[PDB]
Amino acid sequence: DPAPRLAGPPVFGGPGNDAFDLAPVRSTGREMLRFDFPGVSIGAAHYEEGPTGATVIHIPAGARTAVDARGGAVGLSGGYDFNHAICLAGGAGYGLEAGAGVSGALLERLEYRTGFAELQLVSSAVIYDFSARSTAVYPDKALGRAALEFAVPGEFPQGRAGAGMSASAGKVDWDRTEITGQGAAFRRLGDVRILAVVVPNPVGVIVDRAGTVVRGNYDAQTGVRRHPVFDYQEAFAEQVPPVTEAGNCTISAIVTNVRMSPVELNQFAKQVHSSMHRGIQPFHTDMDGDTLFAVTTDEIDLPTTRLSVNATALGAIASEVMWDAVLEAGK
Amino acid sequence: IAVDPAPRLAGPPVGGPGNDAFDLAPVRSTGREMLRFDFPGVSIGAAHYEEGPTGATVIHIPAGARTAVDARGGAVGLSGGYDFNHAICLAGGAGYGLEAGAGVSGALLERLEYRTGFAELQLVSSAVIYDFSARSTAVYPDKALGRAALEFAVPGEFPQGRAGAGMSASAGKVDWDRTEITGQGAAFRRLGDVRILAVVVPNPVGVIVDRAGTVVRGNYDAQTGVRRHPVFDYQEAFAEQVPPVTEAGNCTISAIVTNVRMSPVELNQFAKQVHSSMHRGIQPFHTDMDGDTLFAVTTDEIDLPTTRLSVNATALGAIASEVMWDAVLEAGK
Ligand code: NA
Ligand code: NA
Ligand code: NA
Repeated sequence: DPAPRLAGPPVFGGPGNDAFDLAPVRSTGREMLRFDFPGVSIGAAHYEEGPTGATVIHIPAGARTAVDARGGAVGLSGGYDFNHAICLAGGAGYGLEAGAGVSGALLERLEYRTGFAELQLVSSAVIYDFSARSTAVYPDKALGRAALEFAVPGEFPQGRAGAGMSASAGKVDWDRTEITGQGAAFRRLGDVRILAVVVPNPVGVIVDRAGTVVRGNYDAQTGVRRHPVFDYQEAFAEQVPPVTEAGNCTISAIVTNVRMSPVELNQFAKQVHSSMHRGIQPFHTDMDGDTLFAVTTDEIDLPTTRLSVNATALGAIASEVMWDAVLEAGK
Repeated sequence: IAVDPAPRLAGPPVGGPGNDAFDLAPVRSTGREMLRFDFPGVSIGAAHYEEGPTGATVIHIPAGARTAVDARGGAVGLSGGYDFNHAICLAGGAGYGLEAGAGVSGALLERLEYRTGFAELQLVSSAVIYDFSARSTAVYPDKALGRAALEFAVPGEFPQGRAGAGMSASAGKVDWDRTEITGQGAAFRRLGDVRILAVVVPNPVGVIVDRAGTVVRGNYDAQTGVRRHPVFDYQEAFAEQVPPVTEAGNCTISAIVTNVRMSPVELNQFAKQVHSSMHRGIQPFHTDMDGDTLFAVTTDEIDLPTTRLSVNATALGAIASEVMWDAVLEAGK
């Protein structure tokens, strides 16, 4: 209601990358979102051997980017203010290797030109998905390259796909952790386009607009999911240590076509990222490594007439698109 | 430090091949000279590809060590940037060279028998220099080169000069005709039980300056036989009402490692102080044309005696600032 997807407790000491001839698989997930956003392509690939994967947002023209990183365990490479691709992956910090696969592939496509203005810029972020499985396989260069090679315009594989293969929510106790997925949502308003992509691996739980906990912290003894604050407040009431496992974060992107200055884009990124504490609770905690990329293709000038009404209004809309994406990941 | 007055002009950059065009064998970098130091628990390895030429330098601290990162300028190239690290990987190849850190990470995971508990994660922070203007290939530090640098790590040794990440580092990017090859550099001091190690790979837009204020590496004008401070070029452009010129692809990546226990707040303040101090030896510094990144690392081994603001961090910062200037001068020598 929704049915549980308990991850079960991890088994450590399983086989790693060296044990397999790892075969990239194109991730299709549970269903395909289709959208109209020329110049923005998405690819997703996984290793069944994990299972673990990578999701690549490819913007071949390059696009201005703001990064908003929060919590105590961020796993980020590049974090550039201009990107040709964003690579999201499992495997904790080891999975940043997938982004090197994307960077090297883009250098090849550029016929190995290395002038400073031709540098192919990939920002990468990762989730700790080793809790959700019993292997040590992680996204490697080959998997990042595969995700890029599978990238097509206007498609996103919802659910257990790419970086979302082994994403999970609700880390108060691993016995109550549930598999999430990745999610995406898209809106067009006049000529304005907003795409949200998210891979929620939070310490917290996914919450819908009614306040219902819909994924994470499921107790098989009760058949019910609980907001973590109730666990935490009873630990403090009982004067016992609260418990929670490390290895959490949400990694996300907003892509829009609206021209924004560097200041507007950074403020927009912060607003949208804070808004995600509506659908993920708690969020931005010391136990999380939350990283949001806000990307603009700089195509549309909004009509007007030092503080940006347009960034605030766009931020409010983009916040709703992102909440929709979080709910798709949890579905 | 007897800096060689002779010029080492890089020359103008050149359609060259990339990594898989070559059968790349890592070479253990020995540089011009070995620094020997006494700091158990800290090892340095340096590897290069002749075909670049380009390389990587890895500082390996297997215990793990608390770290503060201080990043400045408009072109920083960083991976991880963790507050706790088992290794720091410094490399050429611009952002492509961040791959070398993935090689270090994967090797450390193999050494840990593929254990993946959160507390057992092997944490590598990586930073890069743009060294493509100093050569004629697209070769960059890859996983194999990072792994090789880690495998070459020797306790208590550092190869000075054109070695590891320093192989194609360069200074003075007002005009590529006046750019000179630098190198990497290290210096070490022991004071009572305090140990301070500085490592630097200067690829600055600016020039290396000695304690007398002499420009000793970068911005060498072969028409005059002397190096001058970039400010002279910039002020002449503005006085002439013509655009100043300067090439992109600059930064200095560095580490300061000490055994003195510091809180996260002290360590971050220490990092900022030491990094700012490097504007003495590198000028200009922390510019929008640079991607300057300093890692300040404590191995948390000794408590300094005491008598909300840290005198110990300030005093240690002053001494570490001198060790780092010495390291910059060894890179430029
Ligand atoms: Na797509
Ligand atoms: Na050493
Ligand atoms: Na220690």
